[PDB]
Amino acid sequence: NYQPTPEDRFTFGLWTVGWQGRDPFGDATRRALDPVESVRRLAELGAHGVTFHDDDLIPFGSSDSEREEHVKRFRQALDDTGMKVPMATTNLFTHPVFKDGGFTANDRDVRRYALRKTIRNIDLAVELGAETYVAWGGREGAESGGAKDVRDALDRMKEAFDLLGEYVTSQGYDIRFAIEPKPNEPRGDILLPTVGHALAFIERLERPELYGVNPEVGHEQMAGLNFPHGIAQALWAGKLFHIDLNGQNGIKYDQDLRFGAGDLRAAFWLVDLLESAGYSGPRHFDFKPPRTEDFDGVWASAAGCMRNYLILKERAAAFRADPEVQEALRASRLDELARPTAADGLQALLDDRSAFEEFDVDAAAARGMAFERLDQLAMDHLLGARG
Amino acid sequence: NYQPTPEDRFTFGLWTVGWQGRDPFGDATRRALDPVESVRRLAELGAHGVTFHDDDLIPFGSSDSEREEHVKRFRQALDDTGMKVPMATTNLFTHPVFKDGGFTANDRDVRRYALRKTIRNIDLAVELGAETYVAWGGREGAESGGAKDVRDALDRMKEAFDLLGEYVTSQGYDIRFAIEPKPNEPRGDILLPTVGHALAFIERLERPELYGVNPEVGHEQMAGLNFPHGIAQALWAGKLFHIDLNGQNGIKYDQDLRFGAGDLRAAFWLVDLLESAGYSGPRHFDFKPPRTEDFDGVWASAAGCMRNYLILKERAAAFRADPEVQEALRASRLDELARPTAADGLQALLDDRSAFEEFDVDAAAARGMAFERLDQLAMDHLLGARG
Amino acid sequence: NYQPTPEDRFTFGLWTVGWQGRDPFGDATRRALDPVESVRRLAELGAHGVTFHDDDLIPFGSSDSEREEHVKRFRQALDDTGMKVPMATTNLFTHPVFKDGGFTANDRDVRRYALRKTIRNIDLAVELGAETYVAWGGREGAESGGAKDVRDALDRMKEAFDLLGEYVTSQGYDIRFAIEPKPNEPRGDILLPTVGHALAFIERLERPELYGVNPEVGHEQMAGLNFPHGIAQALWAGKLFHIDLNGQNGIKYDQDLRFGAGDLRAAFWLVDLLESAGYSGPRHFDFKPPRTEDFDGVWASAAGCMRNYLILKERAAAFRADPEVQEALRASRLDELARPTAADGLQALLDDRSAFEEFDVDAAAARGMAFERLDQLAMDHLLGARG
Amino acid sequence: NYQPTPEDRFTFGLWTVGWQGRDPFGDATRRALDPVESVRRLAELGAHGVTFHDDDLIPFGSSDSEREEHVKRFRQALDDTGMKVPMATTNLFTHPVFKDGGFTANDRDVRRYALRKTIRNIDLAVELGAETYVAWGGREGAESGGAKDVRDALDRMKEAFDLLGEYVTSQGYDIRFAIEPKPNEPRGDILLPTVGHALAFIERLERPELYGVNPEVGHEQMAGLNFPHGIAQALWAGKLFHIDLNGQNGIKYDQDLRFGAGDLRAAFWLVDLLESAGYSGPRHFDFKPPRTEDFDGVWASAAGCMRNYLILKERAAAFRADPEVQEALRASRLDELARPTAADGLQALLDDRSAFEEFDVDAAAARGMAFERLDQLAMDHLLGARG
Ligand SMILES: [Mg+2]
Ligand SMILES: [Mg+2]
Ligand SMILES: [Mg+2]
Ligand SMILES: [Mg+2]
Ligand SMILES: [Mn+2]
Ligand SMILES: [Mn+2]
Ligand SMILES: [Mn+2]
Ligand SMILES: [Mn+2]
Repeated sequence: NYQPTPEDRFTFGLWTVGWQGRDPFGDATRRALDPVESVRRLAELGAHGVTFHDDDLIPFGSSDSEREEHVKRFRQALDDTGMKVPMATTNLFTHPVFKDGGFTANDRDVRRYALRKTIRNIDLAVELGAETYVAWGGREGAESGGAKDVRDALDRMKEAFDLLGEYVTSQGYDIRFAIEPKPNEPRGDILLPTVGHALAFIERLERPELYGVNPEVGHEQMAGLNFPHGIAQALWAGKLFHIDLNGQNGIKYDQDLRFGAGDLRAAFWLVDLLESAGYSGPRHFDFKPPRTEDFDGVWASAAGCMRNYLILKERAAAFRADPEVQEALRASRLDELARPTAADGLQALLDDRSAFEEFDVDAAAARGMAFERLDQLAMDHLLGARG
Repeated sequence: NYQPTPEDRFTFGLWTVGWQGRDPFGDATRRALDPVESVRRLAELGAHGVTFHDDDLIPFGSSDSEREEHVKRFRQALDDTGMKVPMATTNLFTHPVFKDGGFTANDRDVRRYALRKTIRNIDLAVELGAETYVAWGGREGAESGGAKDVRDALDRMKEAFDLLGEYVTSQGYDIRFAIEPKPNEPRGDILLPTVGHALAFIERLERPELYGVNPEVGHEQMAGLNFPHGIAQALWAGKLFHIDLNGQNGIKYDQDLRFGAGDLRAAFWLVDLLESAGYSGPRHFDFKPPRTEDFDGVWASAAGCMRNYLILKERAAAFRADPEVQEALRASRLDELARPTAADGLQALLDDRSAFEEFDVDAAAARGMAFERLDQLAMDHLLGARG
Repeated sequence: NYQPTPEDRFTFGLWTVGWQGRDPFGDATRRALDPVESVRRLAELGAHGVTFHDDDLIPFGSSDSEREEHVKRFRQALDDTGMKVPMATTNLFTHPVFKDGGFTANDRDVRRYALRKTIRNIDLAVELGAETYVAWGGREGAESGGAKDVRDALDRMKEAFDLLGEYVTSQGYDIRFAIEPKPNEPRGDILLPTVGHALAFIERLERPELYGVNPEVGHEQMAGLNFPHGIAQALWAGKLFHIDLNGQNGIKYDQDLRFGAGDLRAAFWLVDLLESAGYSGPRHFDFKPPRTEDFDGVWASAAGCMRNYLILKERAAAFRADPEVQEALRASRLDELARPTAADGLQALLDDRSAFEEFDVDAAAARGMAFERLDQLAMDHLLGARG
Repeated sequence: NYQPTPEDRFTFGLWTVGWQGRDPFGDATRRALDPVESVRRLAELGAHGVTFHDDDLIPFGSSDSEREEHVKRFRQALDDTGMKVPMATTNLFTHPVFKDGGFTANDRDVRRYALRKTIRNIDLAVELGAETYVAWGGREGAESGGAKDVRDALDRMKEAFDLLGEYVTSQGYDIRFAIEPKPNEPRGDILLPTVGHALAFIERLERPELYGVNPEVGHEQMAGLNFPHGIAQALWAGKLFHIDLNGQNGIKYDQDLRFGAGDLRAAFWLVDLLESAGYSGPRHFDFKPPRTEDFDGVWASAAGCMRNYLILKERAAAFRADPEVQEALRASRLDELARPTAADGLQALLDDRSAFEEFDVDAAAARGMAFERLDQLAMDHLLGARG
């Protein structure tokens, strides 16, 4: 009873199911997929849409005439299936010209080329109906301390994004930008390494309302961070424009496992948050079917992403609806956390002797928080052991 | 030739050299230090000032009459030595009443008490001449996913800091706030876990100009992050109000080793940045002399903090002054990174055929970055092997 | 369901439910428990038995007559409840004399005292019926590289365990030793940091048959290692004498969460392994009820340890019993992994042209492993989504 | 100074300086190197010798006659330069047939092929003068818990190494095996993930004397472990047959930076240990010149490997030779750590009242270890600040 449909807003990158399995120590294990084949197979699995890098759809170096042909066959598969393109991005990391970055390469001419490559694909994305344009600065960074003056690099990064915002404003495009953070890999350290750093950077752009974040489960977990907490901060700031769902087993290389794999309880709390907060954007899977798998395994992995989301959504809803959980939340004073600390104001607080001079600190210290009972109720619901 | 003097602006917390050595598995190994003794011994070592938590100087629960006596002896040691108090902070983490937080405790009455405790110590800090008031939210967080609604918690955190800003504004105090991030410990996950998250949070406060960050070497390194990069972002934002220097060996418990220990090359690049950028604030050591040490070892550890900074400052200056390094920086195009990408503007960039239509991507891709020669010159300077 | 009974062999350390909640940054939040109370409360929850450090039972420094009194009360509570004592250990880490270690302290007189303290408690352990004596060398290690010659320290460690083995054999005691590894905390690096290092060390003892490992879920995960894989290697070597179950969220301080929390899927695969291998020793919980909790929360946390084991045991049994899973294990060739590679022998392999000269490597390379289907079946079973 | 010469025993893999720069997210940035060119360039830099995978030298799939041709050219370059081949290994990880492992692939026919591929290259290695044959099981492992029965996989791993040992003994080859551990990447978890796990596994082989370890700096650091401590345990066991030197910044993807980069103080203590223990095997660099570099940068990186070893060797020798350091080692009682704990024997220890009944634990507890003074002396020596 966990069948996905387009209403679930599940999306997949062309580069995900299309990943050929080349890793840093190994050759490809699967043939390349025709973008049109991926569109059709994903439609049959119940996906709502696809996403792409420019270079996933149009082979690097194509003439404008070849470019038009690739875009035409792709659009003809979209129209035939009803599939949507909610997000696009630029590949500024594969070609050797980007070995030191795109927007923050030390060479000025490479930075200008990176901007021209990006702008060209923004035109295409808006044409196909994308609402979000993602930037993953995978090559913006350094292996060594002297190679990059980070204040100058952030000036250049701000310059690039300001120019992109000027471009979409002057064209009158309805599209927003989302920065995808990652702490490391393929560079030793990547600029804007977490959701927090990206959120802070946006506030210094000329038009901050145009920019948000596209956090990825695995990337925050590569810094050991709590992904639901980071998503909560992004929602609190009004900046969760898109999200990348997958799996990661802790601090190591970027695994991009299927969603649900990796940290299972973190996935449960993530789904609880997105659904409770009314997140209405795409549920996008930036994952890689392991290279052990043939093409049947590729489609099983993709179907598993969607299935695990739906199972967790049902368990999260049951948790929140259970009156015993409702009572546990009161016992742990989750409702008091929603109450203003001092809506009576500063003067009243300073005059309030029960807040300090007469506060029974030891009685307050003796109150248990009852967090373990609440968390075991959450366990039981996740495991389907309520009964 | 590495003797510290007050001009080096080295400061120490009372809780650092005063750490008695109680750890999660062990009893104290050293007697408590009288604050007056620490002031005098640190003055003799060449320190510029001390910092304190309220509860380091005034034992928790003291009457206002006892409070005045503790403050009076302390001020009499400050006046006798010329020692400064550039920073103070509140202890909102030791007493059991704070077991679920201060500003974001689920219980509303604890949040009101935490604010009253903080405001009382702001008065004292301004009286003693502190320029910066630090907040380390060590207990703001959770071990389990249901225990804390993080959007509500951030509402409460914003409320607390807004009220503190209203208080200092209405009193006309010349003091600024600095948030000290930490990703975890003693809570399973701490709110505002990195420099980035804290920078982003500040931008949503009512008076953001009043607030900056107090990053700590070890804390960013507990998330595997590059501390010089994070400091560079804070400087770029204009938000580096204070800094905590110490040592950490990677991702594990918060070690608070003496500065220079832990990640030595990261310390070299940190000093290079602070000195090149003209950071003029305190060089504050938030460290703990290991509990293996007696009191001689405590003062050797503190002296070592200051010594390692001065050695690294000399090596960093020699690196930047070396004409061979100056040439290597040009060879790696660090100067081009300082140049605007497109100060000719968007229209000109779009019309510039050399930036895309006629860009020789393969010639540009063949250019080496010469980063390894530069980094070995940096190695040689750090090791004093230039000759 | 999921009610624990004594046959389930669940055990708890006195120091687990007895943890008063003091951590590196905070005071105790709970009063101390009488060991007699812990025995009776744990019996009521359905535990099989209790374990202890010498210092958990007999306050450090007690006279021989005060000692006998505390032992008397404890034994009475055991006799009244039928509760077992399957394991005991020595506290060689809390008292300041052990600040540089016990068995490997640089000071020779401390090492001799450590051995005498341990031997005294071995006698007590055998009296109470313990079959395993655990050693956690929590202070054996260093913060700095010069402080410890690790070759000499391993000589001292081997000497200590060799002397202990000579003592138990000369007494005719039925008791085996188990080393509990941990990578760090409270020392910067701890000797024998993982299951593997401990297994290697045992092979150099004079009587290796007397020694095995006591691995702990959270400790191996503090090095980012796969705990089921490590337990498999210990079982393969015949050295899994005992196990410590708890939860841990990745690489950070030692959290000691209740079992099932932390990494839930790793908990599932661990229980699958222990049950399918027929491990018949204690299921011991080395955990700390979070300091947010009162005593009701302490007992809810302990009961949750046992509940989560029983739920996971049911799910793993259902996984293995599922004919569809048995078919997927065959599709992924798990049964071929148990076939010897070359039971026909070295000469036959060298002459077998189908193993090289005529091996179709491209046809072999194209076979999918079908691991993703198998893993989604395991996911469905864990979540109770089969049926 | 710091000019390397052949007596320094520096060696390099063909695959190190030959790395073309392809990573999981990018194409090659450098052309392929002729192995004959690498031999001659490395000889000019002062290297002692080269190492190789079979597939580095002979393109995979080559006929027997094409094979002999490539070997011929290589041997000519060795004869012309005097360059040694102290070590060789098998590539069991690049070709897609090895996607589930070589020795522990689930498919039995792949395991047999893996053994034949290895045996063919052992013959070549012995011809060229290799004394050590290295095995890095980079594909032995799993991404998911059900995909591999680790007990059966360890049986298959033991079978393979037992067959290899039978082959070399039946041929009368003078060659020993060394296992290279790695915790993860490219598999989610790799079997025998650390030095300790590998040492334990060797003790269960039929001919343990034939097998040792080839530890790599970066791999142990990828588990957050102390690499000098691990090397000390391997030396203590008589199993350090070979070593891989490089640099790594903490827990993340396998960086393979040049030696000295990464964790500089750990590099210092490593060199101190190897030189003071008299390790006389190859100083092998398993590193990757960053893909930002052209071929000038490739040779600068390789030369930097050797330079940094020689600088650190000089500093550690000066540290150990310093009378003031010798006095500090005595103050910290390093000499007492080498004294047997109880050479008077078990009976004497039990009767010695000064070891327990009359031991002044409080006086012992008050002794400082003086570790911070000793470590600052080591810091001064590393930085060249003594004198
Ligand atoms: Mg992504
Ligand atoms: Mg601090
Ligand atoms: Mg334990
Ligand atoms: Mg290697
Ligand atoms: Mn990823
Ligand atoms: Mn700290
Ligand atoms: Mn633990
Ligand atoms: Mn490596």
